[PDB]
Amino acid sequence: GMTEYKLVVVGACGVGKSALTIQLIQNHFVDEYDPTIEDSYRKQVVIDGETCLLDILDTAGQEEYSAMRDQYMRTGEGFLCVFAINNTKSFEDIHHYREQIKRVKDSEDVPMVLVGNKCDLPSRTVDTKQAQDLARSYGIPFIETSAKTRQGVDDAFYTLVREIRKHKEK
Ligand SMILES: Nc1nc2c(ncn2[C@@H]2O[C@H](COP(=O)(O)OP(=O)(O)O)[C@@H](O)[C@H]2O)c(=O)[nH]1
Ligand SMILES: c1ccc2c(Cn3ccnc3)c[nH]c2c1
Ligand SMILES: [Mg+2]
Repeated sequence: GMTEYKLVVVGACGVGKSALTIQLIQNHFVDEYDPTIEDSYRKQVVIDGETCLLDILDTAGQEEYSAMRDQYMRTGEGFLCVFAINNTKSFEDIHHYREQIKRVKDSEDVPMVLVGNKCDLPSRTVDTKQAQDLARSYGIPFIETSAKTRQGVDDAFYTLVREIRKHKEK
């Protein structure tokens, strides 16, 4: 089979994980999607000439059993860590997601991309500089996105695939 990249989208409730995923898969903005639904989605794409499958888990937070969270973190190859640029708490929550994924995977080398979503809004509490400072400390890419306009969406997901490829070559 063609290569499949297992991607996981994490971040506080309300940041736009479902809207980003639906824009990536369906190329539509869905402005209302039940915050409590967690599901996977698939898309066959071409990234840098490689025909591959993106198998994306759109997370929704706590699970019935914490073993389910640990399972998807171990299964996932790369993580989109999403905050919203007008929600400081969602940005502070990135520290928890970064820690938890490394902790579960028991790894100091986990492919991740920091995503600052809702960049179409002038209303902002997290400046680009502050998010760049955090991504610099993690040694990962940072991309500002808008699930509404689709700005940065393919970049965020395709960059994560490229980070997974760099990890595999070691
Ligand atoms: N303006 C704007 N609103 C967005 C964007 N992405 C998501 N939203 C809105 O943010 C809210 C939460 O989005 P949702 O995808 O449910 O977030 P989730 O809880 O992380 O899955 C909804 O009201 C969406 O319409 C975006 O890029 N721009
Ligand atoms: C990454 C990590 C895990 C999954 C699953 C499995 N899964 C878990 C909950 N719902 C579905 C499918 N695609 C994935 C991509
Ligand atoms: Mg959601």
